[PDB]
Amino acid sequence: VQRYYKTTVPTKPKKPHDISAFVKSALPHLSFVVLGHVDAGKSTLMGRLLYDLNIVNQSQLRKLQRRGVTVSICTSHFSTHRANFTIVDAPGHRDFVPNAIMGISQADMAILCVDCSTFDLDGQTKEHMLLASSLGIHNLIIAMNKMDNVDWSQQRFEEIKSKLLPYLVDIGFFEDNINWVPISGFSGEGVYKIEYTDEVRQWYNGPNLMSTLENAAFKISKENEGINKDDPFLFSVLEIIPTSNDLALVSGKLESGSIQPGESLTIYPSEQSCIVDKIQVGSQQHEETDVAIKGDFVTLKLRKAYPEDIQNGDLAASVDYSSIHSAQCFVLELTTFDMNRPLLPGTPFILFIGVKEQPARIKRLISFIDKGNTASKKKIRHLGSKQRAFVEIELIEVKRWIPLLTAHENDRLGRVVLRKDGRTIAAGKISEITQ
Repeated sequence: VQRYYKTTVPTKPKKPHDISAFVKSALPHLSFVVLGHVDAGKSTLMGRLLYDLNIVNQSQLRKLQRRGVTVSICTSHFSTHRANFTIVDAPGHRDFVPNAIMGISQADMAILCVDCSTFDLDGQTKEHMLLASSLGIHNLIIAMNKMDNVDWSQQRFEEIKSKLLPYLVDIGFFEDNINWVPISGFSGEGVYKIEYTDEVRQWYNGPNLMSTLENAAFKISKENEGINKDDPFLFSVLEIIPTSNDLALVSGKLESGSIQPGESLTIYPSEQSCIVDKIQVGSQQHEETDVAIKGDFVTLKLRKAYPEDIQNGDLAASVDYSSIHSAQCFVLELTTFDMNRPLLPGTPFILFIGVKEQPARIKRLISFIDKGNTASKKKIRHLGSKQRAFVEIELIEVKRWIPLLTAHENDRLGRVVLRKDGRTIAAGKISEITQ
């Protein structure tokens, strides 16, 4: 209560591992979300994939051809020969956008399922893509689906791409981070275990979906092998599973560094320091690794923890890392979209960050940005559509403090999205905490 136990002195692992070695030795991992219209075939594509994975029945497939304390996101862990995967759910319904926000926020990258049959992407989907880049997703795989209904026309494929590509790019993505993959869905052609036809093979020479996914995972496995003891540990709390040793099971995702049994961490905003004596991974989370690293979804068994003051959305770090803060006010580098009304000093909205959402308002319009980050000298009285500006935000109606990290400490965690009147109006990066 009044105070929790807290140290800034790291505790040794029980069994120090060479982390670089451990990384190099381990299968690459990738998490992703699946986006797209319901008519786009997301579910049938997902069926096909799980079917080829022998996770889903043949009967199950045919029918489709028609608990912690509280739950923030849903995940599913599957694997292949070459890599481990985690599917995070992002419900595509108009009424569930916050929920989509939650899911996207925790995914490394996105698959965009698009119907190719006899191009204009719908609103809800343009929505989700806008959210994706806003929350830091840089990589996309475009699943060009139901090609059968266009008899695998390269013309159609090539035409859809030429319309979609420039859009994704206007939105913040880069051509080089996007992969385009033809699939049938009906037949599974292009998904995993059923190969492309010779006829398709003559114009399409690329990898199928599963291989593309596997390739993506490896790129990530690459970065991670540089990971040090000098690298900060960061962990997003996604679920606290329901003594006395102050044991607790906290599920989440590593956003940085590594963690081993015996090491400690501090949880914000409660500011309690804990010891992890077990790390459980996989669907089971009796599988127990002695190392977890950035990107892994795992469950930490903690000693000396008090779940009463640990919630979904909470952030944990190395004990000697002090860049996390609770604040009423902070500065956003703001990118505005197409809005109905302009933003003014005092305008309220809903702020979305990671898995959390919180009402807030503009405290100050500080300056337009004219180039990259340069603060323009044009006086700013109000902030309209398609503009970038530095802004000061105030949280309002605050029941509980929100742990915050600037986007320069961590690109992904420092991202926010702004909504008001049920529309996405802006995206920002946290530049400074006016703590």
